[PDB]
Amino acid sequence: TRKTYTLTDYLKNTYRLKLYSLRWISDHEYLYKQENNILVFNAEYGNSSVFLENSTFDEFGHSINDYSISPDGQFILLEYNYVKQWRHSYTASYDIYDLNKRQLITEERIPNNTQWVTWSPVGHKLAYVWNNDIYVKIEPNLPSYRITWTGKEDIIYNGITDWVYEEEVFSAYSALWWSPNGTFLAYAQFNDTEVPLIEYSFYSDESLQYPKTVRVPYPKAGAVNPTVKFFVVNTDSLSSVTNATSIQITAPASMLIGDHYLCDVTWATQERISLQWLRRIQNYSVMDICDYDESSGRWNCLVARQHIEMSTTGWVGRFRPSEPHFTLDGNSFYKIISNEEGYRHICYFQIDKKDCTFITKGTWEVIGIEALTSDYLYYISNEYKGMPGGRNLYKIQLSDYTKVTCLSCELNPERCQYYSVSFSKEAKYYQLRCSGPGLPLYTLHSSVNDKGLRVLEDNSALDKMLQNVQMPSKKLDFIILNETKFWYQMILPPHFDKSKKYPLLLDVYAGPCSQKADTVFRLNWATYLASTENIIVASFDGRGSGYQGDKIMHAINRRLGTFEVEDQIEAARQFSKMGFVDNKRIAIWGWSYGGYVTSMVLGSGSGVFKCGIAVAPVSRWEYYDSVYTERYMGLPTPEDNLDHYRNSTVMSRAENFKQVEYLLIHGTADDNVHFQQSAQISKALVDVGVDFQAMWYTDEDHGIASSTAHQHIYTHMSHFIKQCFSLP
Amino acid sequence: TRKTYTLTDYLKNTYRLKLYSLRWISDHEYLYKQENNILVFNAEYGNSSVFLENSTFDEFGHSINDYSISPDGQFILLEYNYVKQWRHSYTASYDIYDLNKRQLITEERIPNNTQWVTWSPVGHKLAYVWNNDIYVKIEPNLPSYRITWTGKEDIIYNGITDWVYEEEVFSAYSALWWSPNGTFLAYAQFNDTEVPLIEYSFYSDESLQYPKTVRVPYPKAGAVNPTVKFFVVNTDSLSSVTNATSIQITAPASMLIGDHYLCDVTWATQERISLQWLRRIQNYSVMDICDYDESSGRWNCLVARQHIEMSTTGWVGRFRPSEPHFTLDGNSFYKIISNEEGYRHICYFQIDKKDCTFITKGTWEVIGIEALTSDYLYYISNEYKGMPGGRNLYKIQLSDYTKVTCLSCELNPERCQYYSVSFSKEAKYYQLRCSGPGLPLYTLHSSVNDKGLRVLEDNSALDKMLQNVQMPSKKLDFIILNETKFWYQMILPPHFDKSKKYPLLLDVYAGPCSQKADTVFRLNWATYLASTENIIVASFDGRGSGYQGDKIMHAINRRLGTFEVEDQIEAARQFSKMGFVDNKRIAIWGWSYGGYVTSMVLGSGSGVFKCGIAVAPVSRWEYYDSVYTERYMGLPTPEDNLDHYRNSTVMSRAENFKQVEYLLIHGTADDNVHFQQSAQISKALVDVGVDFQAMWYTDEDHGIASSTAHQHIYTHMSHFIKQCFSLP
Ligand SMILES: CN1C(=O)Cn2c1nc1nc(N3CCC[C@@H](N)C3)n(Cc3cc(F)ccc3C#N)c1c2=O
Ligand SMILES: CN1C(=O)Cn2c1nc1nc(N3CCC[C@@H](N)C3)n(Cc3cc(F)ccc3C#N)c1c2=O
Ligand SMILES: *[C@@H]1O[C@H](CO)[C@@H](O[C@@H]2O[C@H](CO)[C@@H](O)[C@H](O)[C@H]2NC(C)=O)[C@H](O)[C@H]1NC(C)=O
Ligand SMILES: *[C@@H]1O[C@H](CO)[C@@H](O[C@@H]2O[C@H](CO)[C@@H](O)[C@H](O)[C@H]2NC(C)=O)[C@H](O)[C@H]1NC(C)=O
Ligand SMILES: *[C@@H]1O[C@H](CO)[C@@H](O[C@@H]2O[C@H](CO)[C@@H](O)[C@H](O)[C@H]2NC(C)=O)[C@H](O)[C@H]1NC(C)=O
Ligand SMILES: *[C@@H]1O[C@H](CO)[C@@H](O[C@@H]2O[C@H](CO)[C@@H](O)[C@H](O)[C@H]2NC(C)=O)[C@H](O)[C@H]1NC(C)=O
Ligand SMILES: *[C@@H]1O[C@H](CO)[C@@H](O[C@@H]2O[C@H](CO)[C@@H](O)[C@H](O)[C@H]2NC(C)=O)[C@H](O)[C@H]1NC(C)=O
Ligand SMILES: *[C@@H]1O[C@H](CO)[C@@H](O[C@@H]2O[C@H](CO)[C@@H](O)[C@H](O)[C@H]2NC(C)=O)[C@H](O)[C@H]1NC(C)=O
Ligand SMILES: *[C@@H]1O[C@H](CO)[C@@H](O[C@@H]2O[C@H](CO)[C@@H](O)[C@H](O)[C@H]2NC(C)=O)[C@H](O)[C@H]1NC(C)=O
Ligand SMILES: *[C@@H]1O[C@H](CO)[C@@H](O[C@@H]2O[C@H](CO)[C@@H](O)[C@H](O)[C@H]2NC(C)=O)[C@H](O)[C@H]1NC(C)=O
Ligand SMILES: *[C@@H]1O[C@H](CO)[C@@H](O[C@@H]2O[C@H](CO)[C@@H](O)[C@H](O)[C@H]2NC(C)=O)[C@H](O)[C@H]1NC(C)=O
Ligand SMILES: *C1O[C@H](CO)[C@@H](O)[C@H](O)[C@H]1NC(C)=O
Ligand SMILES: *[C@@H]1O[C@H](CO)[C@@H](O)[C@H](O)[C@H]1NC(C)=O
Ligand SMILES: *[C@@H]1O[C@H](CO)[C@@H](O)[C@H](O)[C@H]1NC(C)=O
Ligand SMILES: *[C@@H]1O[C@H](CO)[C@@H](O)[C@H](O)[C@H]1NC(C)=O
Ligand code: NA
Repeated sequence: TRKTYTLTDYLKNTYRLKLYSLRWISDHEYLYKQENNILVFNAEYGNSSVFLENSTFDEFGHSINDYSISPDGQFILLEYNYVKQWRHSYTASYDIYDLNKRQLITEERIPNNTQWVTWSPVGHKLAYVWNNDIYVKIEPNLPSYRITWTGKEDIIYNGITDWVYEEEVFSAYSALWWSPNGTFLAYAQFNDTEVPLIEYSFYSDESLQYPKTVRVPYPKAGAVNPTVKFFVVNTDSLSSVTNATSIQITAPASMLIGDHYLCDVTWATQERISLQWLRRIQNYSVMDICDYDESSGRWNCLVARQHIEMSTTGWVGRFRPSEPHFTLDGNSFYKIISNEEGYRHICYFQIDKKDCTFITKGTWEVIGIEALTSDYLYYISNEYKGMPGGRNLYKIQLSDYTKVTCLSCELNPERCQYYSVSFSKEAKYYQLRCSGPGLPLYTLHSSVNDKGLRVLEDNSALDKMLQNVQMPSKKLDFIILNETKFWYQMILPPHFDKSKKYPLLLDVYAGPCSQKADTVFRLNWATYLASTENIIVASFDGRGSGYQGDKIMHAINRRLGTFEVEDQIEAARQFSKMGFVDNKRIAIWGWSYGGYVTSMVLGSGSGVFKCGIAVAPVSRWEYYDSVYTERYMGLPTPEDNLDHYRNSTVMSRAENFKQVEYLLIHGTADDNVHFQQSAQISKALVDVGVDFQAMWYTDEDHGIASSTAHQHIYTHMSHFIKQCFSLP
Repeated sequence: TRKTYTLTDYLKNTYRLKLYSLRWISDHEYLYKQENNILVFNAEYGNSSVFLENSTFDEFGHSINDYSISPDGQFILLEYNYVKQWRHSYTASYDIYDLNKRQLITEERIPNNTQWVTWSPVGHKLAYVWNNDIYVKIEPNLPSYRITWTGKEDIIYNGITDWVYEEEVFSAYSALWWSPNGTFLAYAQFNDTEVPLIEYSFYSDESLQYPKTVRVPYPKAGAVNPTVKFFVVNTDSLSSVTNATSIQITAPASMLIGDHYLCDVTWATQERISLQWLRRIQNYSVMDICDYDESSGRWNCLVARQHIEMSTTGWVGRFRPSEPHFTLDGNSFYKIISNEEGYRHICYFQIDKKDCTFITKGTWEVIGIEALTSDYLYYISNEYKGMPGGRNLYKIQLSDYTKVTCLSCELNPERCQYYSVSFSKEAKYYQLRCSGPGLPLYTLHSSVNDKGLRVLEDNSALDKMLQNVQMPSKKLDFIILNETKFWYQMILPPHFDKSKKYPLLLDVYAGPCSQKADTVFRLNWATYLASTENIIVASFDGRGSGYQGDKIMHAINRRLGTFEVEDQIEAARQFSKMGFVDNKRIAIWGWSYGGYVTSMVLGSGSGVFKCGIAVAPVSRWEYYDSVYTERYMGLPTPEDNLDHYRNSTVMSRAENFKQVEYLLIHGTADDNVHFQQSAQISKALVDVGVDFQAMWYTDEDHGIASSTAHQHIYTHMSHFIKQCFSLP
C-alpha cells in the first residue's frame, strides 16, 4: 500500500514545488540563479552564459543574504548581516563589487545598519536610507551626498515608511521613487511625533536577566495618525559644497482640510509624476499630475489635471486606489476602477479630462494591468468560464476594444486555470506562471505572434514523487444564497466516497476582498488533514469576499463581524446537510481575520460547530491599526461608528463558548495583532467561567514562523483537531 | 449514600470554617464583630456591649474596608477607597471619627492615596506616609508636620519599604516604628536609584485601547540592590521647632564595608532601640543597641552592646535573624538562635555581655516567643511527642528554667495538635487557636491560674454539615532515609483500602524551611481530589525543610535544585513500595518553589511520574529576587556560585519533558515570579520539539486569586489530572 501525505511531510517539506524565478534585464534577456551561479539567458533562443560564478565570493568572509545587479550590469550590490524588522522592513550591511575591474569597492562604503537601498532604474546611481535619512551615490566608489538631515528614530522617517504605511499602504519599507532615467529622486517623509506607542515585552535568549520592552509608533483605530510630506530632488545637480534642495509637492486643498494619506506614487515621464492622496475616511481619493518647470525649478500640479475617485457604497480600491499605467508620452493612462455595475474594469483617461472611457466590461473583474504598448494593453482577469477563483492573461487591441484575445486560457485547460505573468522591458516576451489546479508550470512566450517558445519548469520530478502518494483532490463549486452564487472549495480525502460521512474543518479568512475558493494547487496543513486523517477541509467566500464586484465586497461596509460571520455559519449549515458530512464533527479555524471570524462563529450560539481554533485573532476593532480598520469601519466616535465597534467584539460573546471546545493561540511579540487582543478574549472567558485551551508562543510575531514554533503550533493544533474528531 | 466533597464545594465554599478574630484593646477587653456590629467583650466574664452600632456609618457614602481604634479609645480611623498593591502594600483614603463627640473630623484630613497610617502605641498621635514622605499629626483635627522632603516615586521611600524589602525582609509595607510611649518615631529610608526595573504589560478592562507598561524597581539575583538609612525623630519637639531633626543611626563598620540590609527594628525602652543589620552574603548579622543621649540629642550605639550572629553551615535565621524580646528595664533580652547542635532555642542575653545562656534545649525547635512578663516567658514549639509538624504553647519560669509547663498539649490531644496564641496587652488573658487535626477550636484562658474561661468558637455547625459528607482522612507519619526521619502526610480517600492501588498526586513546596507535613485541618483542592476522585494527595518534607534543625535545613545551602528535588522523587518511590499506589498513575504539582521543583522532577528523566503541573514556577535563579535567592545561592559570579546558578535551570532539562505530560500556568501580571520565567520554559520546550499544555492568566498576579481566575485555574487543573489518570 502507498503512503499518505503526512504531518512530517508538511513540516519537513518532503515534497517541494520547483520555481523559475527570473529577473528581466532588458527587452531580450533575463537573469536566473542556477547552482548558486547567476546565468544570463537570451529569451528568443534559450541559450545562456555565466554572468557571475558562485566561487567569486568564496573568500568574502560573510554569508551573502542577497544580490542586486545594477541595471547596466557593471556592478553588484552584496547584502549581508540581514536583520528582519517587520513584514518588509530590515537592516543589512552592503558591499559593491565592480564587475568590469573584478574587485570589491573599499572606498566610501555603504554604512552598516542601512535600512533601504536601491539602484537608479537606468545606469548605476544608488539611493539609500541610513538612520532615517536619505543619501545618494552617483558612482559606487565616490562620497555620498546627504539629502535629508531631519531623520530621527521612531519620529521622522525620510524615504522609508513607518509601521502602518509599511504594513497597510505601500506593502514595502521603501518610500523612494526614482524618475524613469534616474534624474530625479522622489520621496515621502513620515512624521510620527504624536502617534501612540504599542509596548510589549521581548524575552530574548535565556541569558537576558531583565526582559526588554519593545515600543513601536502604531496608531490603533481612531488614534493620532502619522502625517506625510512629499518631495522631489534633482540628483544631476548635487554639490559637495552645498546641501541638496528638495522641492515639496503639497497635497491638494480637498486633502489638507483634514487627516489624509499619500497612497500611490507613479512616474509618468522623465518630467511628469502622478500622486494619489486618500482621505482618512477612505471613500474619497484624488490624483495630482505634476510637471517639472525647467525655468523655475518647481513642480506644478494643474487643477485641470486632477482626477477624483470616490465610492458611495464603500471605500476606494480593493485595499487602496489602483496604480495608473501611463502611455509613452504620458498624456493619457489606463487605470482599474469600479464601474457603474460595481465591477472593477480598465478605464482610459486623458490627463486633462474628467470623464474616462471603460475599455473592458462584464460581470467579472480585471485583477491587474500587466504591460502596455502603443497597440495592446495586457491584463489578468477572472473572466474565463465565469470562475472568480481562476486567473488568465488577456490582451486588448487599443484601436479596437471589441478585439480581446485570451493568451493563457487554452494552453492547458485541465492543468492550468490560475496564471500570473512577467513581461520583458518593452513587452517583447512574457513568462507565464501557472499555479493550479495541477502542478506549477513555467513557460516562455514572444508577444509578436504569441508563440509558446519553451517550457522553463514543468515540475515533472515532483509529479513522479506524488504518483506514490495517496493525494487529496479539490472540489471547487458554489451554493446559492438569496439569488447570489457564492463559491466554496473542499480538500477531499483520497478515495473520497459520497456514501461515507466525514468530519469537516472550515478553514476561514473571510476578511474584506479575501478569496479562499480558488484553482491554486497547495501543499499545506489541509493536505495532511485530508490525506492522512480523512478530514474534509472546506473554505467559503461569502459577503465581503473579493473579485466578484462591489455588491458582494461592500456588503460588510461599516459592519465587520456581521454578514461574513453569518455566511460562514450558513455554508457550514449547508455542508452539514450534505450526505458525506458528519454533522456531529464540524470544526472551524483561522488566523488573523480568520481567527476573529472563527471566534465570532464559536460565540454565535449556532450549535453547528463542535470545536475551533483561533490563531493571533483580532478581538475588538479599537485594538487594530487605523489604516486597515477605518477603511471598513469608519471612526470609533459617537458621531460616526462607535456603536458598531462596541457590538462587534469577541469578548461580548464569551458566555456562548460554554457549548464549544476552543483553542486560543498567539505569539507574545506580535507587532501586528497585539497579544493584548487574545489576552482580552481569555480574560472574558475566565470572567464567565468557560473552560478553553491556550498556547502562547514566546517571542514569536504574527507569522509564528520560526522553524521550531511553526512545527510546534501545527503539531499542537493537529492533536486538538484529532481529539475533537475522536481520531486515534 | 452520602455525598462526597466536590470541586464546586471547594470553589463555592459550601463548607465554611468559622473563625474568632478578636482585637485586644487593653489587658482585659477585646473587640469582636457580630452581624456588622463591633462589640466590646470583658475577657474575665464574657459579657459584652455594642462598641459601635452597624448603622453608625450608613450615610458615610463609601464602603469602609477596615477600621482602627486609637490606643486611648478616643478616635476611630476609617479606611476606604482601598487599592491593593503588592502582598502587604496598598493605598487608601482615611477619615477620623471622634468617639466622644460622636462626629466625623472634617478639617486637616489625611490625604487621598495615603500609603501607610499608624496610631502611636499610647494616646492618639498618627504617623502616615503620602507621596513617599512621612507626616505626623499630634491631634486628629490639627495640621500635619512634614518629616521628610526627599520622597520620590520608585526612587526614595521614607517610612515604607520598596518591593524587595516588603516581600522578603519585613513582610510589611510599613517602615516606621514608634517608641513605646510615642515620644520618638524611628524610620527607614530606601534608595532605589540604581535598582533595575522589571517591566510587563497590564491589559486592564477591555475599554483600555493601549496596554499599560508596569515598571517596578526589582533587584534580580546579583543586580544592584536598594541602599538603606535609618533615622529617629523626636515627635514631642514638633510643635516647638520649625523643622525637627531626624537623627541618623549609621550601620556599624562591619556592615558598611559592602552591600547590607537593615533586617530588624525593635524598641527596648523609651530611650533604647535595637537594630539588626545583615550582610548581602546572609551568613553574618550584627545587632546594635542604641541609647538616646539627652545632652547632645544624639543616639549612641556602644560597641560593648553589639551582638554578632553568624552561620558557618548556612544563612542566619529561618528567613532572617530573629527578633529580640526585652525585659522591662531593657538591660537583657531573649532571642531564638541556633544552638551548637543546630537546633533553634531561646538564648538569654545581658545587653553588654557577648555570651548568652540557653534556657531551652533538645532535638526540637522553638517556633516563636509569644509573651514576656516579670515571671514567665511564653513560647510555641514542636517539642510535644517529637512531632515537627505539631505546635503547642509552653510557659517557662524565669527564676527556675527547670519549670516548663505545656499549656495546650493536653487540652484536647486528639483534636488539637497545632496551636497559635493571642495574648491581651499585659498578657493577663490568652486566646488559644487550635487549627487541627480536628476542626479549629478557639478558647479563652486566664494567665493568673491558666484556667479555661470559655469556648469562643468550636465549629459545631460545620461538624454537623460534615457528618453527611464522605470526608477524606489524613495520615501523618515518617520514613527513615540514611538513619534520618523524614516526615510525610497523605490525604486518603474515604473507605481507604490498603489492598487497592490508588493514583497518587505529590503536592510540593520543598523550598528552604518549608513544611508540608503537619497537623493542620484543611478544606482545599486535595480534599476534593481524595473525596470525589479517589486520589491519594501526598506531601513530603525532605532535605532543606524546616523546624527540624540546621543539619536538615542547611543541607541545600548553595545547592538549590539538588537534594530537595531528589528527595521528592525518592518519596514517590517509597510511597510505591507501600503497596497501595498505582505506579502507572503518579503525578506531581506545585506553585512558586513547588512549581520549580515539579518542573525539575518532570525534567529529571526518573520515569517515576506520568504527568505534572507547575504554577508560576521559578525556572532560573538569576530571574528571581536578590534577597530570597542569594540567601541560599550566594552571588551569581564566577568567584562565587555562578556555575550552580547555571546548572540548576528548568530550561537545561527540556529534552527530558518528552517522557511526560506537562501543564504550565502563569499570571501575566505576576510582579513576584515574573511571567518571563514560564516564557523561558515554554521557549526551551518549543526549541526541542516537546508538546505540552499551557494557560496564561491575563492580569493575574502570583496568587491567581481573583474570584473568577481561582475557579478557572482549579477547574482547568482538575480536567488535566483526571485525563492523566483516565478518570471519567
Ligand atoms: C492568508 N490569510 C488568512 O488566512 C487570514 N489573513 C491572511 N492573509 C492576510 N493578509 C492580510 N493583509 C491584507 C491587507 C495588507 C496586509 N496587512 C496583509 N490580512 C488582513 C489582516 C486582518 C486582520 F484583522 C488582522 C491581521 C491581518 C493581517 N495581516 C490577512 C488575513 O487576515
Ligand atoms: C504555600 N506555598 C507553596 O506551596 C510554595 N510556596 C508557598 N508559600 C511561599 N511563601 C514563600 N515566601 C517565603 C519567604 C517570604 C515570602 N517571599 C513568601 N515562598 C517562597 C517562594 C519561592 C520561590 F522560589 C518563588 C516564589 C515564592 C513566593 N512567594 C513560598 C513558596 O514557594
Ligand atoms: C545566445 O546566442 C547568440 C548567437 O546565436 C549570441 O549572440 C552573439 O553574441 C556574442 C557575444 O555576446 C557574439 O559572439 C556573436 O557575434 C553574437 N551573434 C548574434 C547573431 O548576435 C548571444 O551572445 C548568446 N546569448 C547569451 C546570453 O549567451
Ligand atoms: C561595518 O562593521 C564592521 C565591524 O564593526 C566595521 O569593520 C571594521 O572591522 C573591525 C572589526 O571587524 C574593527 O577593528 C574596525 O573598527 C572596523 N572599522 C573600519 C573603519 O575598518 C566596518 O567599518 C563597518 N562598515 C562601515 C561601512 O561603516
Ligand atoms: C513633526 O510633527 C510635529 C507635530 O506633531 C512638529 O512639532 C511641533 O509640534 C508641536 C506639538 O508637538 C508644536 O508645539 C510646534 O509648533 C511644532 N513645530 C515646531 C517648529 O516646533 C515637528 O516640527 C515635525 N517635524 C518635522 C521634521 O516635520
Ligand atoms: C533624463 O531626463 C532628464 C529630464 O528630461 C534629462 O535632463 C534634461 O536634459 C537636457 C539635456 O539633454 C536639458 O536640456 C535639461 O535641462 C535637462 N533637465 C533637467 C531637469 O536636468 C536628462 O538628460 C535625462 N538623462 C539621461 C541619462 O537620459
Ligand atoms: C464617505 O463615508 C461617510 C461615512 O459613511 C459618508 O458620510 C455622510 O456624512 C455623515 C458622516 O459624518 C453622516 O451623517 C451621513 O449619513 C453620511 N451620508 C450618507 C451615508 O449618505 C460620506 O457621504 C461618504 N462619501 C461619499 C462620497 O459617498
Ligand atoms: C461587663 O459586666 C461588668 C459588671 O457587671 C460591667 O462593669 C461595670 O460595673 C459597674 C459597677 O460599678 C456598672 O455600674 C457598669 O455597668 C460597668 N461599667 C461600664 C463602663 O460599662 C462591664 O462594663 C461589662 N462590660 C461590657 C463590655 O459590657
Ligand atoms: C540616592 O542614591 C543616589 C545614587 O544611587 C544619589 O544620587 C547621587 O547624588 C549625588 C549628589 O550627592 C550626585 O552627585 C550623583 O550624580 C547622583 N547619582 C545618581 C546615579 O543619581 C542620591 O542623592 C540618593 N538620594 C538620597 C535622597 O539619599
Ligand atoms: C527641613 O530640614 C531638612 C534637613 O535639613 C531640609 O532638607 C534639605 O532640603 C534642602 C533643599 O530645600 C537640601 O539642601 C538638602 O539636601 C535637604 N536634606 C534632607 C535630608 O532632606 C528641608 O528642606 C527642611 N524643610 C523646611 C520646610 O525647611
Ligand atoms: C516617654 O518617654 C520619654 C523618653 O524617656 C519621656 O521624655 C523625657 O521625660 C523626662 C521626664 O521624666 C525628661 O527627663 C526628658 O527631657 C524627656 N526626654 C525627651 C527626649 O523628651 C516622656 O516624658 C515620656 N512620656 C510620657 C507621656 O510618659
Ligand atoms: C445589624 O446587623 C445586621 C446588618 O448587618 C442586621 O441583621 C441587624 O438587624 C442589625 N442590628 C442588630 C442589633 O442586630
Ligand atoms: C547642511 O544642513 C545641516 C543641517 O541643518 C547643517 O548642520 C550643515 O552645516 C549644512 N551644510 C552646508 C554645507 O550648508
Ligand atoms: C478625596 O477625593 C475626593 C474626590 O475627588 C474629594 O471630594 C475629597 O476632598 C478628597 N479628600 C482629601 C482629604 O483630599
Ligand atoms: C559566608 O559565606 C561565604 C560564601 O560561602 C564564605 O566564604 C564565608 O567564610 C562565610 N562566613 C562564615 C561565618 O562561614
Ligand atoms: Na515551444
